[PDB]
Amino acid sequence: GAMDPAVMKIEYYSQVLDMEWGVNVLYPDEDIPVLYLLHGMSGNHNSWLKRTNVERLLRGTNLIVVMPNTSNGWYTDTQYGFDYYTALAEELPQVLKRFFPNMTSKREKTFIAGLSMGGYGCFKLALTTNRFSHAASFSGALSFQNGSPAYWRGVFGEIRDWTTSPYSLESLAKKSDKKTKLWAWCGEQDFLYEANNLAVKNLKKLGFDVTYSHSAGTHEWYYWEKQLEVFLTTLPIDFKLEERL
Amino acid sequence: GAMDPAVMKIEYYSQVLDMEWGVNVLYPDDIPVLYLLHGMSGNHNSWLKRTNVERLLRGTNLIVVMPNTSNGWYTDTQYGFDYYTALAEELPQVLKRFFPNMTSKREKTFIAGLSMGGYGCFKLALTTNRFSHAASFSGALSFQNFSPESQNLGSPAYWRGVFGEIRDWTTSPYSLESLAKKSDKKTKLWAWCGEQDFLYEANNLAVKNLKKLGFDVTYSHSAGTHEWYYWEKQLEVFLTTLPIDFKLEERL
Amino acid sequence: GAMDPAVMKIEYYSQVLDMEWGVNVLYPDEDIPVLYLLHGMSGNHNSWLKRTNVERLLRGTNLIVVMPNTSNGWYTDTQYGFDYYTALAEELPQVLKRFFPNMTSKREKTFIAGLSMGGYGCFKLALTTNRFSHAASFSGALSFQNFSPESQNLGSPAYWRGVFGEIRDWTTSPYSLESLAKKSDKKTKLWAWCGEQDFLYEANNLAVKNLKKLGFDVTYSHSAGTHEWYYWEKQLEVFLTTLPIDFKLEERL
Amino acid sequence: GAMDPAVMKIEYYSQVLDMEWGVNVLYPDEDIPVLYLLHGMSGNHNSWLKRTNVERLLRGTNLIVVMPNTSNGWYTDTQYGFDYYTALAEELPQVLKRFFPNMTSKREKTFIAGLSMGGYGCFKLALTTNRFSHAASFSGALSFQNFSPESQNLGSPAYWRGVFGEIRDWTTSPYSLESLAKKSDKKTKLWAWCGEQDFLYEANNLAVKNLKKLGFDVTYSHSAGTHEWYYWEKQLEVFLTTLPIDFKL
Ligand SMILES: [Ca+2]
Ligand SMILES: [Ca+2]
Repeated sequence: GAMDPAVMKIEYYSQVLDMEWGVNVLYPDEDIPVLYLLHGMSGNHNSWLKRTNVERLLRGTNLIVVMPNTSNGWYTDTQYGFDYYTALAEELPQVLKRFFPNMTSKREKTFIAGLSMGGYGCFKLALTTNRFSHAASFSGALSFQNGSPAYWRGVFGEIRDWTTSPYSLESLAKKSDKKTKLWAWCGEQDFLYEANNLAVKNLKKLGFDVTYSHSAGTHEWYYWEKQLEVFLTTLPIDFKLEERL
Repeated sequence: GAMDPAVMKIEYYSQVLDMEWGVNVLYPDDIPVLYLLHGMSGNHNSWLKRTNVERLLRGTNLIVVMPNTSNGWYTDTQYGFDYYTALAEELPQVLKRFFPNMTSKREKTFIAGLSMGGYGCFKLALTTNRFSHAASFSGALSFQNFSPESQNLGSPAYWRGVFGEIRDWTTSPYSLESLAKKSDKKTKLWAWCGEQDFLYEANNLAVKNLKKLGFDVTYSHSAGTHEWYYWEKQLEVFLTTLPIDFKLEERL
Repeated sequence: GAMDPAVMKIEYYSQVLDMEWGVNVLYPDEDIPVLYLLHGMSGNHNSWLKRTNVERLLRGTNLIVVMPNTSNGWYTDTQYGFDYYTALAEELPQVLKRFFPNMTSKREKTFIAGLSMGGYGCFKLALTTNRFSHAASFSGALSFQNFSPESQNLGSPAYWRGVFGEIRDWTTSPYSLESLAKKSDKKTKLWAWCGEQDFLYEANNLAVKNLKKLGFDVTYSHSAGTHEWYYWEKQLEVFLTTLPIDFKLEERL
Repeated sequence: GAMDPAVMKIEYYSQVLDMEWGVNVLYPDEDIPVLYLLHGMSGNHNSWLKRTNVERLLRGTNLIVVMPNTSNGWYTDTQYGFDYYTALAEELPQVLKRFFPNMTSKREKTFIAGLSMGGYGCFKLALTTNRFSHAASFSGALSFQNFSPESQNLGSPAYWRGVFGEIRDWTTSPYSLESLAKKSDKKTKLWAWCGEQDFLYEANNLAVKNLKKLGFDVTYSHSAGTHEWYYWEKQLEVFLTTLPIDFKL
């Protein structure tokens, strides 16, 4: 309907991945603000569309939403020759800006959010690029300090100590100018609650602006959507939630 | 994920419409079937675009079929598009060919719709006698006491395209009351409307008339307007009335 | 692969149609030329992608291709309240300009093409908008003066009345290309092909004759051929070689 | 139109890959024959739909066409934990059989074809499963004994290691079609075409020679052509004429 976002289901060639690849875009209704919205493990670019009311949530909101695909590659340039980090941090923004010149190129209007694996990817991209002003993690896999062996090796190689490896958010934080607002939620009955506690505590000590919340909840889409609703209210976009009598 | 429905987006040729046409189907991980009908301005993508129906169906043994009537009111129109025949007769035949494991039993065959889709839902239930349960969410269930111009909906030519010239709605062949003559009364009818919906009085009237005709109608109403948030909530309630062992997601 | 166009399946709201609606876009891999490519009766915005190799054809070509949907409404503001002409001639270009500012807004680089019902729609939009430099019809339904849908039992009386109302005489009705031509500045290069074994061949001969009499720039070609996708695909290939876009046909040894 | 195949674009969960995954199906519009149609490198389940007139080709043909996705994984259970072979050889057919009970479960009505990487994957599935009666390769990557991907700027050392591990000699490796052929009952008709100007021409010549030596029924053709979709579409047409489906043109 009127005020609902247009939806762009995009098939594009990734030179970085040497693959025909996919992204979804929600386009409002120029310097239009952008939110990158990252899926978790087992997911892809369709996840937020399949698993939440993000479309309804974006009604009347001047915000472009970009949903990338990392296909179980952890937003990482992998050991097996698939450069997912490069494809999504570098190539995708270039591809989209070419299609959509009215999308903002300003940090203060560029945001990121993800759930689980996407929570890790979100914080990683926020810390390494310095191109985002706000970054949100919902039940993120924020630390491995506390699949299959071949699978995990494919992502991270051999890991002795997670926190001191270049893959930890603590280590990636060294690349950050610390000017990104970080936002995190985790359910208190989530298996990743303690990983979130450790990562948040570390990032705060390292001097980062981290707004961490936690409440009753488990590792489920209902909660991640609810927390996206909360995160959107923190953005400079004048968001309004639907009436719910 | 595991237990989530498969989604198939189907491009098929409608011989009835003489059109390339489309439908969406959710297929679970003699399987019951729910036909889920869109409203005005909508199409076969509406329920997927506007609700968490996909997430709602996790772990539930139910095929969901989403047809498209493209603003044609689930009606064989005045302008040569036989949408009723295409969706009531052709689509079920097409899908049965693809999906032989879909039930052919009335007791396992259901339909639901919102607004124009609530009208279409009750029309199909009353005319076919092939459904056991039929639900309307803020349905356009009568035009006797509701005029679309009060809400700047369509135009005189558009309405004439669907229904022709209508002197009196209820006594016309298009009313649910008139269409009810084709019904064996053995379909459970289920309706909700928000008390702040422009269609509240239309629902009140149609429900009273169908009950007076001896239909089994379960009508509920509460705070609410003409919005997707409510239709999604009421689909959730309706699913609990079906013989499908549905359980809602955890919400702490 | 590399050099292949990106494909955009677009779900947008049409205020004109009061509908959730759709279009497909091929976007080359900056004032980029655009071709609007119109489907025929029984088709939709998916037709050219489903029924031809247009995607493979556009490899390495700097041209955006827009495939709209008129859903059997003849690119016409109908008698039953669906304003397909306004939706496609007016609203769609505005919607696309907003999404794609790098798409050209110049007549010199804006083109249109269509098969059958889409050939009619193509010439109609070319004549009435003055926004296109080149317009191509493939086996177009260019006249109903000497063609009747009753010859092949296409549609139904109610269907045709739904599109055009009651017509005494096609050529003198406001729906004819001959009537619609009055809105044209005559600056569009019109291009038409029709197969000699097509039910629409004489309709093409007549429309072409009439438009040339009115002083239009019309290039008309015909050869053995029938009312089939094989021919429409072949003629699209020919049309692309005529456009100011550096098109090169794939190798076929 | 009338007689054209229905198209279903399918999103399903792959337990084997722990992925939301995809396949396309053309369904003719009862024991219906099935063709698995495999994409090449850089492609996916959409490849044959995007790059050919396969839809038009199948008008009036009683054949289901299944297009899987191996996402640059070479139809192989990889060294990095993605079991593409198992997902496509075992899981996908079980998934589709559940949706479509009218699809054949007979070997004599089950066929497979692929281009490039898909030619390799096709012959691999045919040799290993013994569940197909006819298998076709179009410009297939049928051997790496005499072809190095580096010559065409394809992949990277890390990429190839991810698929095949370290390879001292291709033909004697368990990954070669020659080695995979040990699992075959030889009761699958193999069909191959390659362009005489294709960079994979010599790889085809070698694999065909070897499979013939091993006692396989291999129909191999070659003519003018390069590594392009135009040729693969034409050759799919020729392959269809060899199938027990009364294909028309
Ligand atoms: Ca959705
Ligand atoms: Ca295609």
